[PDB]
Amino acid sequence: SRQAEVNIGMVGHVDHGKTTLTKALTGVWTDHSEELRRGITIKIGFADAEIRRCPNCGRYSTSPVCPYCGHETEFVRRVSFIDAPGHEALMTTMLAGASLMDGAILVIAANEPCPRPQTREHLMALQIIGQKNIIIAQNKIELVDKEKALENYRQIKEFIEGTVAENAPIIPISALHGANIDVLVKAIEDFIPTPKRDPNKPPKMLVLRSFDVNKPGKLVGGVLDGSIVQGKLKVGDEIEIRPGVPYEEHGRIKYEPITTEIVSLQAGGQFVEEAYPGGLVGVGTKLDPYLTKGDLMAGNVVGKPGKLPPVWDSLRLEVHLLERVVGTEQELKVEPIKRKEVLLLNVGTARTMGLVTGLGKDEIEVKLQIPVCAEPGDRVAISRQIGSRWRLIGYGIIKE
Ligand SMILES: [Zn+2]
Repeated sequence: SRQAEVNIGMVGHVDHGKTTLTKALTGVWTDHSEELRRGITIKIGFADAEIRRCPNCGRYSTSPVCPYCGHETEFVRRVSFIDAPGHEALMTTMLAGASLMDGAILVIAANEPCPRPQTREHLMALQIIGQKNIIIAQNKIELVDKEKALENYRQIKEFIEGTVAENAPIIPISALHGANIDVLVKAIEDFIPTPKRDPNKPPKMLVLRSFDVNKPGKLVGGVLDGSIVQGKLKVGDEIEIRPGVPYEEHGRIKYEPITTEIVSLQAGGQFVEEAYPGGLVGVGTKLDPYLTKGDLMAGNVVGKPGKLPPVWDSLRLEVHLLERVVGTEQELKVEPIKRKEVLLLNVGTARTMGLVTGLGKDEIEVKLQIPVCAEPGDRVAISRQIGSRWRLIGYGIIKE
């Protein structure tokens, strides 16, 4: 398969070069109807890139044509860079969907002395989820001199000591001039190698979006777009989707798991017979398009019959409140969770409000507006509506 093999999080300030860097890595320069493919629960977006190596000069790039000597490059591996719009979305994405990230590029601006507040929280998130395949991009070096750059480097070494990023390379780069980009691309090969996944484990895909692709009004079944986080999917496979389709029973709303079959798979921009973890995967099914239309199945989980995580109507969560540094004066003093609060919960690609119905030692009980499919031990991002916006205040671990 030629599909992406790893998802690499672009962890950095909404403009310390991230955008210019991501594009420098993907080779995208045309102004991007890919924004219509972005997640709507967690706002995760995918941008694939093919890592290649020049046979002539041996340097790495993401272009079919070596940028340094002009010779034809050879294919090495396809990868996918993931991002979210803004700090809050990125943080929520990391806490709720760590399984969607295989490594990360932490962007730190050389232009700035001490670690920016958001950068501190970024490393805090990576620490929490245990993501250690990290690369540090010290961007914007063409703006500072030989001295302030070296000073910033020292600061970064101090900043990462004792953290999941302690052994990360620090690559001075100029995404604008393209300097050291080859060093960064090679670092992606060396520090974010494709993990040794057991392709035989029970398959599991987290659905990001669901559509009805049948031309505006052969009719094709409903389509689900998502990330395979375990095992593999194959055309012809029988799959079950949870929680499933909603229905009313005695003035109440319930969901029924539904089974269907895989008619097609799309990954890396082509139809394939088998798909794996890495990048976005489009699953064509035999499902009634009315059941997937308008993202009806976003947040659902896909697997083989009888081999999916359980469905929960309520959760008991071991709560860990964040010690944030980003926000207004007292926005930083996270007040304790009280009974009757309605919190926003993100787990995997699933999103639902939750009513706190009970309290325990560093624990809360929440009744969910919408059931979620998840395993005991899974991490859930917890947000509180302050003023009128949702702000991340912590995370919970699903208890049995
Ligand atoms: Zn070359």
